[PDB]
Amino acid sequence: MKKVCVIGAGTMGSGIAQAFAAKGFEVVLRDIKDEFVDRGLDFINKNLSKLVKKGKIEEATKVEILTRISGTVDLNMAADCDLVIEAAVERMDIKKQIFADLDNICKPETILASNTSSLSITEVASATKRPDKVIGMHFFNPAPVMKLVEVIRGIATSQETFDAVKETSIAIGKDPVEVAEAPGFVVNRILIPMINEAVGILAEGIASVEDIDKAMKLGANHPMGPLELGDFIGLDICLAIMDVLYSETGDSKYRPHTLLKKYVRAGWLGRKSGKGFYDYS
Amino acid sequence: MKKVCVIGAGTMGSGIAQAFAAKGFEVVLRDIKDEFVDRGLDFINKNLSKLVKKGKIEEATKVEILTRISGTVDLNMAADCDLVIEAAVERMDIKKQIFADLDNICKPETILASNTSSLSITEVASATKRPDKVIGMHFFNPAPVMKLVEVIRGIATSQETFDAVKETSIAIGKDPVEVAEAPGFVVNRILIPMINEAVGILAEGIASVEDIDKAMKLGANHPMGPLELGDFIGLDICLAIMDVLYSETGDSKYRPHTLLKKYVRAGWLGRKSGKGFYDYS
Amino acid sequence: SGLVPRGSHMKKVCVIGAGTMGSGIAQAFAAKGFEVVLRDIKDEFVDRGLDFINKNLSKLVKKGKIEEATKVEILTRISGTVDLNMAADCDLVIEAAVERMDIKKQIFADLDNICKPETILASNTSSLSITEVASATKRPDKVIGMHFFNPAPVMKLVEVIRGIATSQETFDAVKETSIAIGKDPVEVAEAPGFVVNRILIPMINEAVGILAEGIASVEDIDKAMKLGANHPMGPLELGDFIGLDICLAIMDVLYSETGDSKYRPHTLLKKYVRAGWLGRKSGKGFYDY
Amino acid sequence: MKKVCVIGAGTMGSGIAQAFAAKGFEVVLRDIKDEFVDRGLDFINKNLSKLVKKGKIEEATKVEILTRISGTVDLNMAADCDLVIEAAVERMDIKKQIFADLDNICKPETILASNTSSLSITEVASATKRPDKVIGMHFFNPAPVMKLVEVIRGIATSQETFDAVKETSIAIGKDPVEVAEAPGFVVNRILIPMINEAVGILAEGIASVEDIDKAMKLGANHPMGPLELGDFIGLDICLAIMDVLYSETGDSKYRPHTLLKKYVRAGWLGRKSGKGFYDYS
Amino acid sequence: MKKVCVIGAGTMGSGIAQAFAAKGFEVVLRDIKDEFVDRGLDFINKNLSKLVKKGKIEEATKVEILTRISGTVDLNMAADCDLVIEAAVERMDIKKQIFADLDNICKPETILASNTSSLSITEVASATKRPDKVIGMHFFNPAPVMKLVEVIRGIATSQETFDAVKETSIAIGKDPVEVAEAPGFVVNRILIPMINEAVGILAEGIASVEDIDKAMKLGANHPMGPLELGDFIGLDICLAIMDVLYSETGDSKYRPHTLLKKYVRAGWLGRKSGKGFYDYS
Amino acid sequence: SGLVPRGSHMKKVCVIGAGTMGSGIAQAFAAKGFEVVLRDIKDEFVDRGLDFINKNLSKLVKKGKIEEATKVEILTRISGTVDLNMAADCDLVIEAAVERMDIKKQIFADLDNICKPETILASNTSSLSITEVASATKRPDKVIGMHFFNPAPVMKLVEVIRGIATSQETFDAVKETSIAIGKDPVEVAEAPGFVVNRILIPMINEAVGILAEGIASVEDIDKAMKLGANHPMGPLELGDFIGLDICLAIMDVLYSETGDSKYRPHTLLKKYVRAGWLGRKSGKGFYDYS
Repeated sequence: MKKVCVIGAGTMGSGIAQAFAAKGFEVVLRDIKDEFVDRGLDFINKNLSKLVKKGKIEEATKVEILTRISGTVDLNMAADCDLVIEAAVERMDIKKQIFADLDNICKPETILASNTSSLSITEVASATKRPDKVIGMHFFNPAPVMKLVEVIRGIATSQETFDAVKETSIAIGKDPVEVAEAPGFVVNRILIPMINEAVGILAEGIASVEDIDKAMKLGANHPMGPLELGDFIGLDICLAIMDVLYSETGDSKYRPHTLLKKYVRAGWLGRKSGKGFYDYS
Repeated sequence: MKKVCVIGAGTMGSGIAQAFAAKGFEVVLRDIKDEFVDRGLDFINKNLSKLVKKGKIEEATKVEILTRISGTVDLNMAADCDLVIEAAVERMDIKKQIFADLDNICKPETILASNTSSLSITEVASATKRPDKVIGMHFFNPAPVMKLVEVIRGIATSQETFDAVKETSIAIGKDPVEVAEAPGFVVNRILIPMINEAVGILAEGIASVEDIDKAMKLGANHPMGPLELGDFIGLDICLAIMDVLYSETGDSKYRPHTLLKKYVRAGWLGRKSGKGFYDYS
Repeated sequence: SGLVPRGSHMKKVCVIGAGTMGSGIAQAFAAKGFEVVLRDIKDEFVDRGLDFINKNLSKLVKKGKIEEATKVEILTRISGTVDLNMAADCDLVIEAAVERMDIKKQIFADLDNICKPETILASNTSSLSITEVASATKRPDKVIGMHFFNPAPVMKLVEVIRGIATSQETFDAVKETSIAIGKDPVEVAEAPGFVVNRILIPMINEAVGILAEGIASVEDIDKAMKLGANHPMGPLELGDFIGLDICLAIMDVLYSETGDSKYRPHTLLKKYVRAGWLGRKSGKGFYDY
Repeated sequence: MKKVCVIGAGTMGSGIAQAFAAKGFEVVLRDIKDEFVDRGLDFINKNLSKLVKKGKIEEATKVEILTRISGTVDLNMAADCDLVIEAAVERMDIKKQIFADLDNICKPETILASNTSSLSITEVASATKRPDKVIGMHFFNPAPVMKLVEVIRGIATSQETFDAVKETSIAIGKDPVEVAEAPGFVVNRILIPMINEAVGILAEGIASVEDIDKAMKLGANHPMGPLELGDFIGLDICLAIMDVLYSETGDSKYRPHTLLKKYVRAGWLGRKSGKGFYDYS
Repeated sequence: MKKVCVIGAGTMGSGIAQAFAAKGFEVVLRDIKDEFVDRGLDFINKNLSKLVKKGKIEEATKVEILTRISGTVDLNMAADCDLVIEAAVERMDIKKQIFADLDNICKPETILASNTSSLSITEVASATKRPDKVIGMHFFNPAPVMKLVEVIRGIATSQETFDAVKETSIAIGKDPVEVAEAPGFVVNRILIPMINEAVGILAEGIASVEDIDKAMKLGANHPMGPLELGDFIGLDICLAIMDVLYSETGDSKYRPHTLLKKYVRAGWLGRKSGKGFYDYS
Repeated sequence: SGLVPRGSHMKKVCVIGAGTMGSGIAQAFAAKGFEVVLRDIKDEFVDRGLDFINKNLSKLVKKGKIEEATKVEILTRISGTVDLNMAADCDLVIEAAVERMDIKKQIFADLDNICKPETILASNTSSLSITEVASATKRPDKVIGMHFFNPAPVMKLVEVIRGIATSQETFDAVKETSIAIGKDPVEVAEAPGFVVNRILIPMINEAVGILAEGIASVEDIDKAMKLGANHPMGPLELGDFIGLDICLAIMDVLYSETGDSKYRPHTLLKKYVRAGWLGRKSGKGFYDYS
């Protein structure tokens, strides 16, 4: 694998383009309108800057990397790629189209991956005629820095495909784990319900938000407490993941707490809005 | 606020006594037979020893510490204390008798406390005629080191009893949190189900134990993966907690996984037994 | 004996257990003309029931509800005893003992042997299976539940609990004599909570959940149900009135019997019961008394 | 507070308007067409007519009251009110647009309230720029007579706003209770599952509809049995509320019975159809 | 009862048509296009050809039967039919639309029946002014051969209507059972969760697909194992039935397995797609 | 030992429990050429077991499936005993005693001390944890489930239940021997209800729920399953045949282990059982037998 197309130039996709080019990959980068593309690369630049300034790298490089990334709106710039990675909108009917297109645009050895965290990789792969070569590559925010990628295997994902994607994840200095498609994969499945439990304790007046976080930081030696972490991830993001667990499994076990619903409804989503379980004023 | 009795010379009780003496409290240490008392004073002797074998402490306040800690089997030796802490075994029929007697044996001002994780403070207080000063003091193994204390308020626990125990927890260098009785308090209530969730991912073949633990470490920035963590706490202890959550709440959400039961049934309880989710040589 | 209403073929009743409910039930029968045998184990206990009935009848002569000479005639129709054999010729026996399947089964086993073939044997239990109890006898077609409501002499509802084996003829007879003592019987196929408790106690339990998440205060919960639903009492004070220990045990039974989490008792309700704040009877519940 | 606007001239809108007018408030009653406004005015006229015929008030008192009520189809007539109460259809996209216009129409002091039984106050509040001033005021049918109102605090509802709405409630001779937003508030939360439990008993052949209602009447000393009560509230309404409980909480505990579904699907909704659990021929 | 109309010339519709015609009933077979009606008539011709080829029926009995069947695109031709059987649309709004015209189109005594498994008969009957005359008639594939018919009563279906459909089920050589409308009736309600349970056993690595099926053929003397039975029915249909059971009852008990979902998402639907739990290559 | 099929390396088998299943299991091994030790607590029970076997074989003789002399030969390979020590040299022990974990652990612990290191110890339990039982021995790798179906001489299936510590070799040996006695074994990792009961008993429980809600009658429920799913018996009939108390006890276990309300036993099944209406064997369950 030498050339990579990353689709969707948002926070995640542009982070993913960085991570790859910062390791010698020829990176294509598509979105839907030149505006979006630019918001994207403009996003990557700001980031390298912070590193050059921190003296974690040398301007000389930033320039170099930024020349490996080639923005675009022509979907067809992917035909050439060895690996495509979609980090578009968490909406199924669209992923299916992007994927059915790419299945046609791209040569046969291309592997089509998705960064989705809550849609079925298996179902997306059914839109193509190469489901053996469809897979999940779940990055973590922020992508250039974070080591983990959950590589999500659809039920039809071949071993060849898994192996190549795993290899590539190592070439770019990441640390992949192997996951069979299931709701929430490994990390969200375990982490988010723990946040949901914390809000359940708070809601019952068992303890306060600060004592809950402290108990977790000190009791289980966690870096951040659950509620805090909730605000940091975003409570809407947390809510939507619980929703997905509940809806996929059909198990009350994963019902999101009623209080969480209320915070989200109020627009109190945490840090990104100045207010969640804590105040950011 | 000076004299402190401790019942139970197991790991927990012994560590609590040590943690108290270490800050200059007169400490009694009670069990039902010298073997245990000695066996516990013995255990203290070592940690304190393992300590003076680094820069940790001077051998002056090794021997100065063991001076403050006087061990007995004479329940009657508690009568003077300002605070008492039960760390005996998790049988309720027994904790009530322990607590009733102490109710007669002590001075009106004496506050009684338990270190239980899984029995109701409130129900225990009901054995006594001073519920207003019955409380929970939940320590974290190893007691001398771990800073957190969950102060568990029975429903009848007075705010004065609470404020005392809070002050005397900070007194001894700990960092208490106020918890109202409910199953699993805060830490266990959040953390154990997280372990339970990880076994469920393992059971369905989603990921391997190595990958599950690695995903949680890199993805959630946890110091230990949950399966490794369960092996460390002990899988029997993990299961007893989930049993209690399920039993107390009556909510299926907290049902212990079927695979976790099988591990415990095999005696594969983790580190202490040489085998759990991981093999320990 | 012609003082017993013609609608009821049965004419003699044994009540076993001389507690509150048992005294009350004997009083209700005696008041309507039945010869009543009232049995317990110690003479102390029987005598405690008889002058509990006395105390009640005394209260009625004082409000001019009945004449003093009528009270006397009623107490005259109730004969205390410890001899379970006195039940032998009774047409109906109502057990109002403590709630232990194993004791209760023994009583019914005993009675089944003691009593003539036509006798019907009834329990006033709230939470134990009539069918199981009937299986400890050789006349399960004559075993039945008769669930009275405290206070028995006043409250008109009787929840006739039919077992899987209780015969129509046995239900028909218990129904007519329930009417004959001025009660209003409903026909219930054994199931957890019958009707009243099944609906009513989860209502209380729902209320404590609202309280527990701080949705409303207890005063506002009880106020809301009284004004909004036109209930004579608010759920929380009603729980305090029934007894919170009693409420928890009923929810325990509903969850146990059905296996459905729907009926799990609230954590907070357990916690009040564990403090011993059982409501009115103990001076403290959701309200201070 | 002196001027009140009610949006919606159905049974509740009109009843609410009347209860305000009867106690000396000026009332603007608005709806989308004259014929609706007229209808609600007609409906109010009759109720008052009864009270005169019944010798509860005088023809004189009745014309006073009618005089304090002004009809209109123009939402702008709310610009000037201290309190707007919304009693429209239980649709969220609609309640949001109403509340958003009001936000722009009304003076900053105007409090915006909803008589909704099942939509989120918090979520409605979020469609405006005055969330501190959005609140739930839940009246019980028939509004002029029923004393109770549930004052529903959204999560950002100010203490000022609650205090005003409470004083105003007391001032129209009502009895207010404070309720933080939660599915079914207090009354529907207890009451409707009670009815739903009764249909479950019926569905399993445990007892007949007459016997069930009679047991609850004599056994619990209720004025109506649950089944005749469901027929009186309306079975469709009972089902919609069970639906909301279950949807909001995610807990199977509040799943509506299967038989209730079937009755509603038949159009056997209770008194309003001539048929529910009872026949009303 | 003598003339029957069948709406839908697909597999079930023409099966049901053939079943009636073979027993001497006049049958009108309607679909929306000549294309579809001919297809269904061809399908029936082939079935009756198979039967003469295997000497089950004379080739002039075949002729008699086809003579008793008229094709049409016009619902108006149901007008004088004594019984109409709808066997197409598994969409509620279209079913209601159809039942509503038939109600206007048909003599008053016409009974109107659905072959649906998943949609409420009661709800469908409500779109008509003759709900006493609306009933479920549930056939089993292949309709000419399978003897069972589940006769599904809406809550308003009358005894008379039930009795007529029972007697005519028997006259076409079938064996009716009386079922009060409820989710999955009898057969699907018991059978499909059997299959869904088998997939849960497979998912947990408890046994292999071959052993699970073997265990049920030998252990319970079933003709097919649950997993091959699922393949044979179609996993998309099994999943939809479980969706309905969960949807209707709101009970988690009937939640479809996560793994069944993954299979249907892959398009591995069983025999009909060449792959399900088994490979049919 | 020349009469033992060569496919089985195990040659000597001991069965513990002379009840219906244990003595059916003994008969199944003996009829295939194994020497069997049949052990119970009192001579009286052993004799009941031997007589049960005798009776089954006499039917076989009566139907001409076997000759009278074969019946007596087969009985001669079964040795009744109360001496649990007769197991010491056996290659395979199968426990089919009462369904009580405390008793079962004791038996297994005795056998572990008595028997040679090679002996494999199996339980026919349908409801207790194999793994938990194995923990009461010092040879858990050699502990296994061997779940037979009533009647054991005729039903071909055996569910072979591997505890978490059950070795491949132990499993392989049980599989071989299973095949050797004409059975068809399946490999089952320990889980509540294994395969068959897990699927089959909730079917029955679903049917009582249908009946309880007035959806269909018992006759119609069973008719529909026979005709509709091509089942040879309807589920309520089947419940009656198995024993309603057995069916309830299996749901209890399914619910107890999983903690999932999905497997809660229906309220009306509880009530039948409490009545003593257990099905065929009590003359009454969902059908009346007469």
